[PDB]
Amino acid sequence: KKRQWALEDFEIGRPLGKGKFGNVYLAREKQSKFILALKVLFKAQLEKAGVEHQLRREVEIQSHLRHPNILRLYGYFHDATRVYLILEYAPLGTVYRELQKLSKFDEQRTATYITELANALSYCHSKRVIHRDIKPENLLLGSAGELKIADFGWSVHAPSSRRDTLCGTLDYLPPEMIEGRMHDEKVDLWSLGVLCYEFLVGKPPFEANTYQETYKRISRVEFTFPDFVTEGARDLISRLLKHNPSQRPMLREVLEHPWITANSSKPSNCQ
Ligand SMILES: Nc1ncnc2c1ncn2[C@@H]1O[C@H](COP(=O)(O)OP(=O)(O)O)[C@@H](O)[C@H]1O
Ligand SMILES: [Mg+2]
Ligand SMILES: [Mg+2]
Repeated sequence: KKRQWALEDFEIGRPLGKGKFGNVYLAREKQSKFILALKVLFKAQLEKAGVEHQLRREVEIQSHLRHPNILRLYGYFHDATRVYLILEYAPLGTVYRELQKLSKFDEQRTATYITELANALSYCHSKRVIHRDIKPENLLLGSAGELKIADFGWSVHAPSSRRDTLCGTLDYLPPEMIEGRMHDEKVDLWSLGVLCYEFLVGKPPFEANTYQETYKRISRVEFTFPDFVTEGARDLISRLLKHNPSQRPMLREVLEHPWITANSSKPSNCQ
């Protein structure tokens, strides 16, 4: 802290993206000319939805984490109607957007994102911090195209129970999570498998037309591989998507998986 910011301190720019209770804008600090992102939240909306506490966890957890593959939060401020989170600006956008553009990624790009992701999560887990909402819309890209995990509104310390109502898609969530059961860091490992599959295939493994059917797919762990997915990718993905949390690999096992080391351009680091 030691810098109480206010809106007049920034020149607001173009909309970077859309959030649940406000948008994110590009912005520049008037004095230093530092470019960053401003996440805007409408108080009325936060309170009405009763998620004021997730915003609080997001600020406290993210402002304290320091890792190259984790989006920094510099601070916050608010006015009559709004809260503003000052974030590290991510120039290359979201992985969600990169996936819509390319339809699907090659093994090198996929393996490299998985490595950056695993590294980031390795650092979170060493503090028993579970992200629990790892989705491509929350995976951002730095100036070098490196992956950055953002949106810690669902993060919590492990072990944990689920007190909050789910809202969006169930696609990236493991069984223990969609069932409200107790859970831990292994939740993020399941999500990693879902991402690996979607990066390579172009759509998540349990995708279905309805919430009710997606829920069935996830519970029964019902997924199949298109012919083009290689043996190595199938192996890693099948290891990650295990119904029993304890059967899922440790991040180190993921980082040293032969298929990952063979295709990843960047080095692992859970060291
Ligand atoms: N630091 C950032 N740099 C660039 N774009 C961002 C940044 N933060 C968020 N966005 C964009 O805003 C969208 C929503 O932001 P997010 O922080 O996930 O809000 P919410 O908690 O409502 O989901 C993202 O999916 C992305 O498109
Ligand atoms: Mg988000
Ligand atoms: Mg959020």
